[PDB]
Amino acid sequence: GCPXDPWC
Repeated sequence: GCPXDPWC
């Protein structure tokens, strides 16, 4: 889920 993850 995003945003939150390292890719967000």
